[PDB]
Amino acid sequence: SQQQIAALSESLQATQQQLQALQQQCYELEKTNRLLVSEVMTLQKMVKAQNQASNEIINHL
Amino acid sequence: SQQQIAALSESLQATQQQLQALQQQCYELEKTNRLLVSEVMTLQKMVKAQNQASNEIINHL
Amino acid sequence: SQQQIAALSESLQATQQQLQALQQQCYELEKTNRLLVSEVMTLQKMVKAQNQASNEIINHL
Amino acid sequence: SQQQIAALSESLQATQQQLQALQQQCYELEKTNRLLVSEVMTLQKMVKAQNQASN
Repeated sequence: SQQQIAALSESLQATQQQLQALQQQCYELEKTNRLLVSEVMTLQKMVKAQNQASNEIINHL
Repeated sequence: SQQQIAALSESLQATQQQLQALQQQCYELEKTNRLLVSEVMTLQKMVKAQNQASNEIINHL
Repeated sequence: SQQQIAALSESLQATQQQLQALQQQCYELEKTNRLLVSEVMTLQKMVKAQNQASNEIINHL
Repeated sequence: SQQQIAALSESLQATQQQLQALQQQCYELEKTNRLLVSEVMTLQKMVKAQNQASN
């Protein structure tokens, strides 16, 4: 019993360590996804601006 | 004995909590991806429109 | 205290289930990433096509 | 029970395996996000160039 339960605690420690590794990964995933949001929103602005530039061309044909 | 096994459990509470935290993080990433999809589809639509306006210039003029 | 250990088993089952829920979330992120990869590549095509349309205008000026 | 505790161990190993699988998934998701960030930045460069052609 005591020995089996010590090994269960060794095994739960390694699980907690695996979860720490996963949280780390998830932070990095979030970082990049946040960045992507910010870049896509920048693109949106630039494409919008291009709409207006296009229309102006049309209207001065 | 009972103390060792209570700790096996009180550690498991903290693990479960961490997992809940990770599920929340991942939900927010799921949301953000859905939003990105929408943005990108609309950019397509705007660029398409700009291409049409361009072509009209090319064709008639 | 077979009792304590039954509750630990109840508890590790729920954790495993939390992990399954998180894997489900990650599948959903994969799906939408795949959509994004595709759609962003389509947007790149369209924006290129715009660039060609632009140039043609320039040449006819 | 020795048996109950062997099944706990069977279960903790599978959890550790699940966590490894999830780490792999999240790696691949991050790779794809990096690719997307690159491609969106290339799209920005192209749209800027379009602005200059517009001008």
